[PDB]
Amino acid sequence: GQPREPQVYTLPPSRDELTKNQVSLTCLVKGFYPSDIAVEWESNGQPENNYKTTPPVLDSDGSFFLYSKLTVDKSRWQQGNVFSCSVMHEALHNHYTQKSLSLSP
Amino acid sequence: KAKGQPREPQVYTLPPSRDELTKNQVSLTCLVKGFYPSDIAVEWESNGQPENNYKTTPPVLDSDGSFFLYSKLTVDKSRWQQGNVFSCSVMHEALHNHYTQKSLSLSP
Repeated sequence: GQPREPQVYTLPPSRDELTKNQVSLTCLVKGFYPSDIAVEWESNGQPENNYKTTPPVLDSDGSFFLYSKLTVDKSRWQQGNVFSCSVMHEALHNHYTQKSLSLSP
Repeated sequence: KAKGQPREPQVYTLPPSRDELTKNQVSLTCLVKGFYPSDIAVEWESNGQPENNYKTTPPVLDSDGSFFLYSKLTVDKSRWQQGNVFSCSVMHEALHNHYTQKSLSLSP
């Protein structure tokens, strides 16, 4: 079992969820091995409060994946705040990698 | 905010991240959240027939006492780019007919 680096992808809220007062921001972390991993969410250099992460799940190729869900007030999403998903894993070159997510360009 | 009562799942489909379009296969995501109790089944289908390459996470207890999970369907990028419609089906006791289905496809 060779170590494999996680691939990190951020997903904005579904348009159907945009009708609610709170929305979900998703971080997909896939293709990693071994399963030991840490995931955090932040915004404006401060960690977020309301997020949960699934346990790692074995994928069809023998690597693992997981999802982390951050819940925020829709107003914070629409005001263009940038949210970031940070991942720590032994296979990453610097043991750390981050991806951002925002409504703004 | 009383916990412990049956709650209907909310089912949301999410397309691949733009960054994943650099790969030969992409991930189609189904977020199922706000449900209670935790017993639930999820399946993906297209062209009516079931899909092969998908995996679902176990349910996770959320901050409000309900559960959520994600299901990931992996498809060749070309199938996604051609506009094929994929559907996430969910079975749970709190849903009308104990079932709901939500589609996902590339907007033209």
